[PDB]
Formats: sequence, C-alpha cells, structure tokens
Amino acid sequence: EKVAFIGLGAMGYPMAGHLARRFPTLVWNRTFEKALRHQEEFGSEAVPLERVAEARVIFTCLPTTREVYEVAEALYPYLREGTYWVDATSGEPEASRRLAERLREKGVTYLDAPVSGGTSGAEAGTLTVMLGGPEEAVERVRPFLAYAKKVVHVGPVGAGHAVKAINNALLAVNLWAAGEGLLALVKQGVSAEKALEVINASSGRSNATENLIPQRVLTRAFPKTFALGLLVKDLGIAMGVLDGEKAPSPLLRLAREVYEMAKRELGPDADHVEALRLLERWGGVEIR
Amino acid sequence: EKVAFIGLGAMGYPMAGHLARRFPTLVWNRTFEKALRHQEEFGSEAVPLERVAEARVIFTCLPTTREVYEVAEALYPYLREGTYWVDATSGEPEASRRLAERLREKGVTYLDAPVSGGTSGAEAGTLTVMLGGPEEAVERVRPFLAYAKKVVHVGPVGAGHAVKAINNALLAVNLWAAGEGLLALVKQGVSAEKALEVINASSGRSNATENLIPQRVLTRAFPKTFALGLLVKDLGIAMGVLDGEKAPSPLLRLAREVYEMAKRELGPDADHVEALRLLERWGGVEIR
Amino acid sequence: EKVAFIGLGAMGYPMAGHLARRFPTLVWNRTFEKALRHQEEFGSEAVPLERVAEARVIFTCLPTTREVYEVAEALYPYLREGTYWVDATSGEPEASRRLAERLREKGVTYLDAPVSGGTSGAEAGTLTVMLGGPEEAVERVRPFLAYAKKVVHVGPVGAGHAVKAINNALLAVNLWAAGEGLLALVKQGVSAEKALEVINASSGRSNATENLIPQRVLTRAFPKTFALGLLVKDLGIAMGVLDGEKAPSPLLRLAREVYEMAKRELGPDADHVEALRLLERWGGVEIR
Amino acid sequence: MEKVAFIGLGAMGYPMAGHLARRFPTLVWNRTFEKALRHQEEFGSEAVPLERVAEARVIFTCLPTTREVYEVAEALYPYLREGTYWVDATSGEPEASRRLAERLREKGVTYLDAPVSGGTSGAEAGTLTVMLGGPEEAVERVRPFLAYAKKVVHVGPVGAGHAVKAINNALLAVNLWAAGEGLLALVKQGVSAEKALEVINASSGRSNATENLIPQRVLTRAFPKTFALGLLVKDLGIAMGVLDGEKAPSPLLRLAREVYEMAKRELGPDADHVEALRLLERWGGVEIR
Ligand SMILES: NC(=O)C1=CN([C@@H]2O[C@H](COP(=O)(O)OP(=O)(O)OC[C@H]3O[C@@H](n4cnc5c(N)ncnc54)[C@H](OP(=O)(O)O)[C@@H]3O)[C@@H](O)[C@H]2O)C=CC1
Ligand SMILES: NC(=O)C1=CN([C@@H]2O[C@H](COP(=O)(O)OP(=O)(O)OC[C@H]3O[C@@H](n4cnc5c(N)ncnc54)[C@H](OP(=O)(O)O)[C@@H]3O)[C@@H](O)[C@H]2O)C=CC1
Ligand SMILES: NC(=O)C1=CN([C@@H]2O[C@H](COP(=O)(O)OP(=O)(O)OC[C@H]3O[C@@H](n4cnc5c(N)ncnc54)[C@H](OP(=O)(O)O)[C@@H]3O)[C@@H](O)[C@H]2O)C=CC1
Repeated sequence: EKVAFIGLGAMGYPMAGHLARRFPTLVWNRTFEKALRHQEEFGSEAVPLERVAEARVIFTCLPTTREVYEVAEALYPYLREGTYWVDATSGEPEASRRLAERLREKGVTYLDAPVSGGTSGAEAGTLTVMLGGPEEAVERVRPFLAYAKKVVHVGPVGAGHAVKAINNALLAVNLWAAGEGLLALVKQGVSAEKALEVINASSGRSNATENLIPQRVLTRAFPKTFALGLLVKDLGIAMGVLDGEKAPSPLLRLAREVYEMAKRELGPDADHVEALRLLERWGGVEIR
Repeated sequence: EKVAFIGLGAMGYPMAGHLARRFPTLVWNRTFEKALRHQEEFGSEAVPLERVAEARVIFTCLPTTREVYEVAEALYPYLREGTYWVDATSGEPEASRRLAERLREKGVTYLDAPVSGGTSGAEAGTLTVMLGGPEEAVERVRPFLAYAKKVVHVGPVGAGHAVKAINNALLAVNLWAAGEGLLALVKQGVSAEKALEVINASSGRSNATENLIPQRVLTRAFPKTFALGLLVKDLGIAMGVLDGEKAPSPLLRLAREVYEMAKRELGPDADHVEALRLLERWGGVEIR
Repeated sequence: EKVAFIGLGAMGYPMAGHLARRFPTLVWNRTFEKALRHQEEFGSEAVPLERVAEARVIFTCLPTTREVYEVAEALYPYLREGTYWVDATSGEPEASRRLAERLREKGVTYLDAPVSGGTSGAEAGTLTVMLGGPEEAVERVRPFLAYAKKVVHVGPVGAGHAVKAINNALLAVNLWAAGEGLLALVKQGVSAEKALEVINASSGRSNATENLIPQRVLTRAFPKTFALGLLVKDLGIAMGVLDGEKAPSPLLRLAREVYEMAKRELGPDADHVEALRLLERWGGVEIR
Repeated sequence: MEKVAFIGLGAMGYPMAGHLARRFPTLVWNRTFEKALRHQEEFGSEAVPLERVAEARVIFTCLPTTREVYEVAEALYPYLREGTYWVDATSGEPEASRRLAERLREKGVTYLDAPVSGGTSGAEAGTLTVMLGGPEEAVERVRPFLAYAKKVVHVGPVGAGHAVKAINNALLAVNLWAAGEGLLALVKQGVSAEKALEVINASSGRSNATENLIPQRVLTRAFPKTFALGLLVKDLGIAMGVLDGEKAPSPLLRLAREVYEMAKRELGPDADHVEALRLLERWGGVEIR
C-alpha cells in the first residue's frame, strides 16, 4: 500500500529510502530540497505535506515530539480514518500519549517507534525498533518497517519512547565513563589502541568501546552522525522516565549534567561522540 | 618445563587446571584441601609452598598485592635465578613495581598479568590477559598461558594492573547504570526481558547487559562467581589510576562510592552483580 | 480591610492569628474543628470556603500547589476583581505561574509568598517572606503580612517558590556534605565536638553545622521539626527549578538522590536531619 | 633573647607575620626577598637569610604545600637547635607531615600542624581560627605565640590539624559551588540574585559562602584575589585522602573535587577560588548578580 515519510534527516533520509524501494512512497521535508533529492535517488515521490494524508501509514522522524505535534496539527484537517502514524522520533512518553488521543479523534492510530542503530544502521536497513501501542496495530505495521531488522513490542503508547530514552542514557554513560578511564590510561603511557584491544575482549566492553571510540576518536575522524544536542535531549527524556518513581539513580542523573557541560562547551551540532573532546581538553592529551 | 600455581580460588582453581593439562604443574593453596582436590581432578601435584621454587614459571591469583607480598616473602630464600613470576592477581601498580624490584634481586622476573573473563572464561580457558613487563619476558611466558586466548602486552610492570582496574571500573559503571535504568522501566510496567531484548540489539548494549543481567538478575539466580568486596577493591585501584593526573572523572569517582554502599548493605561476599539488589530494595520491585 | 486565611496547620494557625490581631479575619480549614478553635482563640470568624471571596486579601498555607489549585477551582465562581491572593505554600513555580494566569481572568492578583522560620517563627510572627509578583502588588500587600519580619521581593510570580525550593536544596547539600566530612574525621579519632568547634569558626561553616548537627546529632536528640519526606519533596521542586534552563548542576542533582536513599532507608516520617543516620550506619560509627 | 621567625610571606604569611612582628622580636624570610625587606619596613620584623631562622624558639611556616615545608626543613636541618618548635600553618598533608615531625624530632624540634581559616581578611585582623595537631605539652607552649589567631583548638596528634582543615575546605567548596548552581538557576528565570541571597542568608540554606563570599565577590563582579583556586583544589585533594581512610560512601565530597578540578583547568590555578563560579556563569550564559 501507499506510505509517506515526514522528516528526511540524517535518519529519515535513509529510512525513507528503504520504504521507497518496497512501497509506493510519498516524502516531505521542511527544507524541500531534501525531498526532491530523495525522489531522484530512491523513486519516492516528493509531495506537499497535505498529500501525506493519502497514505495508509505515515512515518515521522523529527527532532522532538514538539515538531511531531506541529506536523500533526497541520495534517489534522486531512487525516483519514484507518490510517496509522508510526513515529520514529525519539519522543516524550507523556506528550506522545496525548498526541495519540488527539489522533484517535480522526481514526488514526499512533504508535511510538523510535530506533537504534545510527546512520549506518539506517543505511543498511537493520535498525532495531521499539514499538509502543496496541498489539493489533503492531501486527498491522510490522510489514511496513522496511528499514528495520529487530522489532520489539515493548508496551502501550509511550513505552517505546521510554525504552529508547533509557537505552540512550546507557550509551551516554558507557561512552563517557570509557572516556574518563582511557584518558587516565593514555596520560600514564598506555596505548589507547592497546587498552581498547584489551577492554573489547574483557568485561568492561560496550558498544561504545567496540564501535564508537576506536572508529571515531582514535582516528580523530569524529564524523557527524548524531548531534550532541539530540543526545542531551534524549538524556532529558530519560530523566523524565526516572522521575516516574524517583528511585535513587545517581549515575544516570549525573550523566545528564556532564553531557550538558559538553553541549555548552562544544555546541549542540557537534557529534555526540565529540563529548569526549571535553575530557581531552581538560586532560591535555588526546585519546589516541 | 615445570610451572607452579599459588592461589586455587574461584579463578585460580580452573586456571591451574589448564596449566596442569599442558605442563607438569605444581599447586599450592593456603587451605590445602583445595590443592589435594585439584591434584585428584587435573593431574597437578599438590606440594608444600617451598617446592613452588622448582618451577620455571610461578603463577599467583590472590585477593590483593598484599597477599602476593606475603607469599613472595615466604619464598624469597628458595627462589631460583631465571624464574618468572606471572601475577594474575588484580593488583596495585605501584606496590607491584616495588615487588618486581625486590624479586629482581633474586633473579626472578615479575610480570603483572591480571585477567578478564570471569569464572566461565577461566573454566573455558579463554581469559583475556593484559601483561605488564619486559618485552623479552612477555615472549617467554606467552606459551605458558594455557588458560588464555587474547593476550596483550600493554606496557612495563604495573601497566597490566592499571588496565585491569580501569576495565573493571567500566564494568562497574555499565552494570549499575543499567540497573538504574531497568529499575525505572520495570516500575512503569516494561518487562526487563523486553527492554534488554531491545537494548542488547541497540547502542546502549554492554557486556553487563548482554552477559550478566539476563543470566543472573532476570533469572533470580545470582550465582556467586566474583565477590562484591573484590570489585570494590578493584574500584579502589582504579581511583589510584585516576589520581595520576586527576583529570575530571565524575562518573568513575561516583561509581566507587555507590558500589561501596552496596558492599556495606549486602556484605563483601555477595556476588558483584548482587549490587543491583540494593536498587531493587529501594525500588520495591525485582528486575524481571 | 478584610482578610481571609485558608489552611490552619502548624504554620497557618499561628499565622492567621497574627492577622486576626490586626484585621477582621475569616478563616477556613479542611477540618472545621481547627477553624472553630481559631475563632474562639483569636476572634477570627470560621466560614464556609465560599465566604473567603469576601476578603480583599486571601491567604493560603496548604501542603502543595495541588491543594491550592483545588481551593482556587472551588472559589473561582466567587472571586471578585481587585482581590489579592497571597500563597504561603511551598509551591511549584511553573504550576503557580499557570495559576496566577487563571486567577488574572477574575481580576485576582496572585503572589507567591513562601516563608522560612518554621513553627517557632510563625508563633512569634517573625517569619521571613520571599515574595514573587508585580512591584505594585507587592507594595500593596506588605502591610498585611502581620506574621512576618523580613519581607523580600525576589522577582516575578514564581520567584518566591523558586527561592524557597533552592534554599532547602542548599540546606540539604550543606547538611549531607558536613555529614560525610564529620564521619571521616570521627572515624580517624577526631572529636566531633572539636571538629565542629573549629568548622563553625571557619570558612566551611553553615547553618547546618552551626544550628543543626551539634544540637541534634551529637546529642542523639534528633528532634522532629521538618520531616525527611518533606525535604525530599522540596528537593523535587528544586529539581524542577533546575529543569528551567538545565545548566550543569551536578551537586544539587546528586543531593536529591542521596536524600531519596535516606528516605527509602529511614522512612518519610524521620526528621530531615536523621538523614545522617544513614551515613552513620555505613560508617559504623555515630557522629558524636 | 627569645625570638620567633616566619617563613613564607604570602597572601596569608605576610599579614600573619605582621601580627607576630608587633608582638615579639621577629625574624622573617621569603624566597622573593624583596617581600621580606618590605615586611621589615612595614611591621618592624627583621628580614634575614634563611639560616638565621634557626635562631628562633618558635619557627612558623605558611607555604603552598607540605612539599615546600619539606625542602625548607631540609635547608634548615643542620642549623636547628634542640628545644625549638615548628608551627606549620601550611594546609598540609597528614601523613607527609607526620614523617616530617619524626625527621625534625631528630634535632629536638617539635612539629605541630597549625593550619588556619579566616582568609586574608582574618589574617589582617588577627582573628584566624587555628586547628592544632600535636602533643598537649607543645600546644600549651605555643598558644601564647599565636598572635594572629582568635579561636584556637587542639584537635589531636600530628596530622589531625591538617585533616580537619582539609575537610573544612571541602565543606566550603561544596557550599560555595552548590550555591552557585542554585543561584545560576534562579537568575536565569528572572530572580534577583541579591534579593535571593538576602532571603537565603536569613534562612536554613545560609553558609559562610552565601554570607561572606558570593555577595561581596560575585554580585559585585569584583572577584578579588585572596585564595588561589589551585590551592583549594590541592586542599580538596588532601580531603580525598582523609576520605580514603575509611572510604565510607561520600558521593558529594568526591564529586566536589572533580568539579573544582574542571574550574581549575578552565580558569587556571591562579584565579581566585570564588572565580570557580565563573565556570557556571560561562555555561549558564548569564552573570550571577
Ligand atoms: N542520528 C542518530 O544516530 C539517531 C537519531 N535518532 C532520533 O531521530 C530523530 C531525528 O534525528 P536525526 O535524523 O539525526 O535529525 P536531523 O537533525 O538530521 O533531522 C531532523 C529532521 O527533522 C526535521 N525538522 C526539524 N524541525 C522541523 C520542523 N519544525 N518542522 C518539520 N520538520 C522539522 C528536519 O528538517 P530540515 O531538513 O528542514 O532541517 C529534518 O528532516 C531524533 O529524535 C533523534 O534523537 C534515533 C536514533 C539514532
Ligand atoms: N572472580 C572473578 O570473576 C575474577 C577475579 N579476578 C581477580 O582474581 C583474584 C582472585 O579472585 P578470586 O579467585 O575470585 O578469589 P577467591 O576469594 O575465590 O580466592 C582467593 C584465593 O587467594 C587465596 N588467599 C587469600 N588470602 C591468602 C593469604 N593470606 N595467603 C595465601 N593465599 C591467600 C585463597 O586461599 P584459600 O582457599 O585458603 O582461602 C584463594 O586461593 C582477585 O585479585 C580478583 O579481583 C579477576 C578476574 C575475574
Ligand atoms: N589564601 C587563603 O585564603 C588561605 C590559604 N591557606 C593556606 O596557606 C598556605 C599559603 O597560602 P597563600 O598564603 O595564599 O599563598 P601564596 O601563594 O600567597 O604564598 C605562598 C608563599 O610560599 C612561598 N613559596 C612558594 N614556593 C616556595 C618554595 N619552593 N620555597 C620557599 N617558599 C616558597 C612564596 O614565596 P614567594 O613570595 O617567593 O613566591 C610565598 O611566600 C596554603 O597551604 C594555603 O592553602 C589557608 C587559609 C586561607
């Protein structure tokens, strides 16, 4: 059937590409040049936002729930009953539930579907998806997830965003702690390369030490794939998840504050892994 | 040639078993019944501590450098020139360098060779070894490491212990943060099983979420393989490493304090993963 | 002119008494018994909630903004233009700003006016008031604050609540840090009494070391004046203040988590200063 | 006749030795000797080469760290006479100071750690608080010579004074920084820092930091230089050593050392300790005033 994608960003562009190669796909983006470019590259069709309502399934991958609200309100007058809204934005659980209630007024079923895998996973089409919403709706949308591999239904609306936020909080902690430790080792003469060869074959290994630090930090490449400002935004959502019960969570709480320092020192558009540059700055040595 | 192993503990017993099946091996343990048991099971030879001096390579896997010192002093009169001392204890860099100096007076070459892989890695014989010491000595001992797989030379004496401490600090942080995050998700109705299925296929994954939490926490098994007290001891050594330059290290500094709380609440002989029981206690819910 | 006071708790009862001495005063309490008692003691007049709208100045001293909202909704149909609402509740800045906007629709000017000084200060009529609101409105209500001594205009609506929350957050940090410090000194043999004599005459002094620890901890008296659960609640409001700009605030964020630990270990009913009992438990020694 | 001597005429030492100079015949020495000469002209002390310091019955030192105390002790070692007292006002290390005490004992010299609190203003007023560590007999003998102090407390054996000083400064650090985080948040939402402090200083959250440092140095934008940020970090380092004794859970104090290290790395060790708040203003994009 016909699907539509809104938000052709670092993640949305490649994600919509997989959709375009499997289904008749309509695409829209605020900066429309991206939509025209996408049409030429993948066979999708660039359309005015209003036409997105023609789709059986509408996909969004925007910065925050705030922007998803914006596009939903713009489409509200045209939305048709029986339509599904798959939101791949790393959004806010509560605001998303309110959005789902609003969409139901038009017979549109909303599901939070944030993802993990980065731009490389998006390009490969192997993104892990954490779905939140009705089981019946989940079954209906699974076949349309052409850009994913592992798809997990984690609960009702909002549960997906909650799991994504916590996942990113763990990534943040793992990455920053590794930075602190490696900086200390490098300063006393240990090869960062050697330290990681050991760590990645030991109990302290994480996706951060295995697939981010060696490739982006040791190489000094620091490619831009996920804005530091967006990671801080996710950490903020994670704090919201922690506020539910407010059980003692000193480590994750501190994580939000340290990444905020990095954001203030390096800027929101720096890559998230560049947060380690702050440690290098204070340390007076590069993790190299 | 002859090798000898001192300290048949959770790690030492299986480690010495690999040596016993490759080389003529002598074994000794403070609680001697363990040595007699080892001899019966692996074909090693239980001997008085003094006879360990007959070995070309002496291995130790004790609690701390303090105990390595105790054993070394007891052996001083018997140590023979040309002997190698491979210390698999998760020891202190500085104290080990001092010990290496005094052993060098007897013609004994000390190498810090701490390991990672846990009791399961020790049983399989796939331990990762991080060696600190002279290049020539490293090449001489490699063939005797029958309980290892990945063996990395990370620097001079003490460097091995330094890397191990940092590796364990990363494990500690990764593990606790995961606990804080999963606790929050569980309290709002999300299955830890589901959350981990997502996380272990996402960017927040780590050895802690992949191989410790599902196996020990979700199952409620909490097997005893690595004492919480020893992990706190390792964290203490890591803080010594951070003290070298004293670059801002908020996350790792906090990690030592939270695990200390767990130790004081649960006892030093609880398994290190049981630290998460403190979070379950505060949260009033089990991580499942 | 006529005034009305809502909420005759440990703070409100004496506060309304000071008002009764100067102006015709109407009083209301969730439970009538207290209002009748007040009338019989001060000459105020106990009335049904509806009559409170007859006053020129309405005062509220309730548990939280939630209750202030409840009373506001009940009085809304009766509120008259040109009326002032002075809220002495330790409320939430944001929710209170929304309330002020709602009340403005009725020509009612809301001013947040939390107090410090406790029951002793309320009884003596020497409370310190931190006012948030328009300059002209502040000048208008100053002469009505019969229960106060120091009255300070700290900013726009919400600023009073914000200062109250931050103040208690600082009290929390100062008290806990002092505990960690004193615990270490006591463990190594230093007299808690002598340590405090020095500190209280030195740069590290605070109201906590000066008027709380020596009188309540060293003596083991631990009198109940401000519940630990209430301090945690105020710390929560403080985190909300922090959330406005989200500038790096590691110390204050950590403070909320450590007091939450105390609350979960000792219970909400324990006095706030008893939080140090948790440190005593871990340290294995009393701060005395 | 009996004389006293002071080594290290710094921010603290200069005025401290001034109080001694107007009270007893005092010999003074400073690495940068021009400082010693100026002191003689200003207080009536006698600037002399380091060797003459051993002529004193009581020798005072107020140097950066125990390290400098050590090298000055070695230089004087061959001249030290039995029966002399060494009053060390340096904010030093407990353990290193104990070894120094043993070493000095070889010459019949009695060491006492006597770190102080009160800042340069307290030093000038002669109202410093002193925390003594050492033998009761020695303490009683030195009390009458502490002309720059008001409150004097014997807290224990050698090293105990330095320990209490380190913890005191750790508390100051936490109090000052937390107030900064809180004030930064308040100013950002339209709250008057001046008025907020008036309330806080009349409430439970008050501390010496909010009462006598922030209003006078930050709100005014004056940021006078009286106590180097680098030295405060050094003190926090010593405080961490005190926490290492038992290693009971101490999250707040541990974190305090890390945040001030950040400030030191960003602003430099020679900035004033209170300038650490400039880092918060930097991140906040607003000044606390
Ligand atoms: N990058 C990564 O590695 C991962 C990111 N995510 C999450 O995916 C989401 C998007 O991230 P990413 O693709 O990197 O983001 P980018 O910044 O690359 O793209 C953001 C997209 O949102 C659009 N947008 C922004 N504001 C508006 C608006 N007001 N109205 C309409 N469209 C708007 C942009 O349009 P325009 O082109 O006009 O600017 C752009 O298409 C975020 O929630 C992020 O946290 C999840 C997993 C991984
Ligand atoms: N367990 C794990 O998962 C891992 C542990 N390590 C490190 O390995 C080292 C040992 O750990 P683990 O095997 O779990 O320890 P255990 O507590 O199981 O064993 C400790 C061993 O040291 C011996 N020992 C203790 N005190 C003395 C002494 N005074 N003189 C002589 N021998 C003594 C014990 O003898 P006895 O039988 O008489 O008590 C025992 O053989 C530690 O440094 C630990 O941090 C490293 C990686 C993994
Ligand atoms: N400032 C304050 O508010 C307080 C400081 N303290 C403690 O007092 C001690 C001194 O602080 P402060 O007075 O501010 O320090 P300053 O940096 O102002 O002065 C340090 C003094 O030590 C001397 N000095 C430095 N290195 C050497 C050396 N290698 N050999 C001989 N003399 C040396 C200096 O000599 P020169 O003139 O040649 O440079 C100077 O007289 C520190 O331990 C500090 O932590 C305690 C309470 C308060």
